[PDB]
Amino acid sequence: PLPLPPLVEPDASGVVKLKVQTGRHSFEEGSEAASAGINGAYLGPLVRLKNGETVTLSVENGMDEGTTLHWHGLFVPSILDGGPHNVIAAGEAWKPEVKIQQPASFNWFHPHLHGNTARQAHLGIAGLMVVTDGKDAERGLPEDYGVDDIPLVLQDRRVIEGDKVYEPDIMDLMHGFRGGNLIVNGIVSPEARVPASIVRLRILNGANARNFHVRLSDNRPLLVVASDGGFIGNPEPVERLTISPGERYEVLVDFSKGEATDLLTYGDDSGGDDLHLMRFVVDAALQGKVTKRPDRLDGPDAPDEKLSVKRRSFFFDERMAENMKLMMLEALTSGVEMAIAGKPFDMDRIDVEAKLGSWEIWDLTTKEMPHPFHIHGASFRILSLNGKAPPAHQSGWKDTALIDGKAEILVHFDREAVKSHPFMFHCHVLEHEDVGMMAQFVTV
Ligand SMILES: [Cu+2]
Repeated sequence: PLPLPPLVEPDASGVVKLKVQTGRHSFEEGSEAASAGINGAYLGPLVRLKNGETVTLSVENGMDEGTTLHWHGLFVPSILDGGPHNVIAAGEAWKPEVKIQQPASFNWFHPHLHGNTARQAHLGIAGLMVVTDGKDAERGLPEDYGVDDIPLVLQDRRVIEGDKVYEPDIMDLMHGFRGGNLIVNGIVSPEARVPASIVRLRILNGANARNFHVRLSDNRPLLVVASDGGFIGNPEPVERLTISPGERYEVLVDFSKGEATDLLTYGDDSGGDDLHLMRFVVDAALQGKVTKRPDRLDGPDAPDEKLSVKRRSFFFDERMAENMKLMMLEALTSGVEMAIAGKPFDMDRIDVEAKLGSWEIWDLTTKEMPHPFHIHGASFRILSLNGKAPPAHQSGWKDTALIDGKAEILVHFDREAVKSHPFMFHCHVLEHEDVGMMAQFVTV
């Protein structure tokens, strides 16, 4: 059966308790591997927060090494977010108090470290974070958690038995770490039971590097209603949906005809054979609440490029000629280096000074492979992908986007970053970030 992240809401004191810890986890019957998680040995809860409330996010580090949590998609000033400038020491706690005021959205959280992100993420440390405004019923959206509103965290694994679970070699550092065992919510090939009705799937790619390109085995449409930053005004059906690390999409799927169906992904970025992710089976005993599809939601209007006060450009520089020379591991000591802002990430260097509340257009370019861009502490609208306006499903507010050739994005710097606590932007292939494909900004 598909495991469900436990639902956690603020307690009588306004607190959500999150304890990062090591353990062991079974991905498949009969085996177990070393792991780490939040409030358990792998993955974490789904924390549901109401727009307008104040919550204490009480994080305890129950490990023997430092960790952090980045509130990936949450709107906070940088002093309330986690990263390499404010590591939680082994055995210690961090209890930021957040006042939520942002669009309803499906967000998440996970470590964000200097040189160590890939390992801690792959071990399994992550959780989910929904911001709700209580209006989903009025939108016509399924909202019964675990029944017709189901989170799917897509990942991959090289190792499902044993203690040596994340052992990247030089090719993994250069190209990203991938494995052949696909998992959903921590299990190989789970099965979900669903009502014969419209079901909402809240899909996160939580892998180190792998891109998923998902369809159902009978090609039924995936009605995309939201991405990272919330709803789109004109939901779009797609037959196959690309999701890169760090991206989220909420989709509606109609199970009303009662037929079982498999979720599949292309096995690579070149249309390779589909691989099985999971199965959906319809349970006739359930009466599903939502039978009609929504056509219109409360999303943003078209982006306005005239708002931009500066144009920037960044190139995802894999430094292949220099790194292949090295080839002919631990990221920090490997010798491999990459860059997003000209030179590799440097903790003491500020790459960008952005005016607070301002808009900028950023040109993003790749060469050898695609890269998922993520910015902390800001939001963006995709203006173009390879010269073309984005499809509707990719047109709303986003914080993470797969760049493949050229993109142009419209960034809004709406949250404050002080010099002691810069925000960051980076590739979300965790190996690339760990070898330097990361940069830092402050607001001015
Ligand atoms: Cu990358």
